Amino acid sequence: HSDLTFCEIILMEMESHDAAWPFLEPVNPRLVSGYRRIIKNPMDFSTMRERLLRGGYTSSEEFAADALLVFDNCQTFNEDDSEVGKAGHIMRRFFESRWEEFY
Ligand SMILES: Cc1ncccc1N[C@H](C)CS(C)(=O)=O
Repeated sequence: HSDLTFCEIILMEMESHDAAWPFLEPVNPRLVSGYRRIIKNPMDFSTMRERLLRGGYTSSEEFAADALLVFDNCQTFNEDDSEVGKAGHIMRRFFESRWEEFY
């Protein structure tokens, strides 16, 4: 149980983070030229939240893979000095730090 209890804590903390604004909703491929072609597996916090709320995470490791996918996608599509990239680096360091705090 407490495995998925912490996932809720960490997800809510990412959701409310100052740097979370790029990752709150799915990227809109109609607005982001090239996104569909380059990113094979989109992921974002609201999709993780939908999946966490109706039970679809078997372990904490499934949840972490989705979190890391958000930031791997961010680094694949966005330059490191771009505004989305800088936000994603903050969010990625936040997630890894908070996740290791725990396990
Ligand atoms: C996470 C990400 N990655 C690549 C470009 C943009 C983004 N974030 C945007 C906020 C998504 S939007 C609303 O479609 O423009």
